[PDB]
Amino acid sequence: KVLTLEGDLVLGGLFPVHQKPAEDCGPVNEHRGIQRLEAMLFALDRINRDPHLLPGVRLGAHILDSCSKDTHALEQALDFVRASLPTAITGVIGGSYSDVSIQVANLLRLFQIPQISYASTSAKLSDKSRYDYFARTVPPDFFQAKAMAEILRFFNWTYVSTVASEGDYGETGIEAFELEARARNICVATSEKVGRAMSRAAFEGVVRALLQKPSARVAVLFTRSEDARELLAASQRLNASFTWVASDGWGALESVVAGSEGAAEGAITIELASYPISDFASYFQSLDPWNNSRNPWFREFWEQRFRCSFRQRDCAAHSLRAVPFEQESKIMFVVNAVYAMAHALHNMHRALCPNTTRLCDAMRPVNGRRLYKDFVLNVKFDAPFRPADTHNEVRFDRFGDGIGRYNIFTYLRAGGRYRYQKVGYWAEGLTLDTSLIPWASPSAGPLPASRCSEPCLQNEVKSVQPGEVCCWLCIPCQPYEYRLDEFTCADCGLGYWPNASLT
Ligand SMILES: N[C@]1(C(=O)O)[C@@H]2[C@@H](C(=O)O)[C@@H]2[C@H](O)[C@H]1CSc1ccc(F)c(F)c1
Ligand SMILES: *[C@@H]1O[C@H](CO)[C@@H](O)[C@H](O)[C@H]1NC(C)=O
Repeated sequence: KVLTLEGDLVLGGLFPVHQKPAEDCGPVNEHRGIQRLEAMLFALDRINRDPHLLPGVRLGAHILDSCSKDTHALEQALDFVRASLPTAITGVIGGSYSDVSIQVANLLRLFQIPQISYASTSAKLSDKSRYDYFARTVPPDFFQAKAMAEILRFFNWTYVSTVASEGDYGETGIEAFELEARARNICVATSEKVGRAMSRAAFEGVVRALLQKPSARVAVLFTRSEDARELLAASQRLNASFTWVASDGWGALESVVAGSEGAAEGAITIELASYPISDFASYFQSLDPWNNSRNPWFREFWEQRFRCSFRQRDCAAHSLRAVPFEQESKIMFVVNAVYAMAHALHNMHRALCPNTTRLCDAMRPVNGRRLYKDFVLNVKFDAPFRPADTHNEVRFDRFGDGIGRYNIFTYLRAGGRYRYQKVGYWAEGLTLDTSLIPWASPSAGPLPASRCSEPCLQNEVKSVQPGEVCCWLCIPCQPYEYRLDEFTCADCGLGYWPNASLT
């Protein structure tokens, strides 16, 4: 099964239609697969009826299933390229998973095929020596580490402990954080990692490790949802008071804060900022297995979601209408990637084919290099189906990374039941309404400020510790010594004595 829609230019598409033994393909991914695949189809449908976006050129599709596996994505992604090894794939919209996009980016570069991922967030994909044909509507997770460092440097939380989940996400994220911390003069009290299958009592060890240096109340979490939950419970179980500053791993999930509400309180969490797209909800909820023949996996998905069968007769009776619709996090990015391609091709067409709306000879075939370098990257448009309020834009930096805009959430105790409130955002600079954070807003006691050392006295000079540069002991100058610097005393002589003001 492969999805093929006839068009003048054809877009390839990659979605993890199935989850990952001899089986590359398991259950239907009803949200990251079916919902996002249907969103690309939805976008094409609209582009194809839009008179300002390629009126003459009809966009086709050749959609493939990655099966949430790089190797299965590559076998499939061969379809895209054999069209040059007689209509070709003009550009690929896809890779949900980063490993999936890296695999497909390594193949498409050899055929100058532009590619826009709508979910691959690996910092690795920003390397244009490797991925020169790759852009993404979603920004790398290394941007949320920059924002985290900006939060601590604002609250002046200089001595902080850091926790990272074992993987590409945890390791690369925390590394970018430490780098942004060092340039903002923030010291890592204790670096910590959290492996895959760590036991209930194992995660409790990590809490005692962070408490070994108890002067740092701020814990910077760059963990996966699974770890951020198990660590929060091992913090509550041992009853540990921590000022969490977490990544979108934790995000604004009611799932992460389970039973450990009081322990999670005051936590600052970052979460990639999206909105539900208009019209897709009713597009999707109106899909039925009889009329949606074009999507080969729709009948497969139907039987899954409603737990019915074609032979069992009671299958058509259901509708995606009866079940309340929850629009997948990255739907917005899918549709922006499809429009970023539709626009790039449109602008290229406006430049190469000025005497016709028809696809001219200068674009038969499309030079993918000219398409990626001169049109995909230079795209700048008002995001399609954006909320009526917003003036949300679609553009890419030099490396094709999405323009990184995130939401900041604090954990609150509503008068009782515990919730998350958006306190600020990170556009290209941190912004946050401090009156919306409870441990700041009423000036109810001093800030939770985490520092290893408090400042030295008048008669004291701060002697720094050979290790960490943010730590010092308060050593006093001899009575025959005055305070020259703030880390150095000096002899007054032989007959001379220091001034009552350490001068
Ligand atoms: N951005 C992804 C990528 O593959 O780069 C892509 C997502 C998608 O298509 O929804 C898949 C993965 O979930 C994610 C891994 S990064 C990641 C971010 C937040 C976490 F909490 C976590 F644990 C890992
Ligand atoms: C952080 O430190 C600066 C410089 O001492 C100070 O002006 C600022 O008010 C501090 N911010 C907070 C919120 O503590």
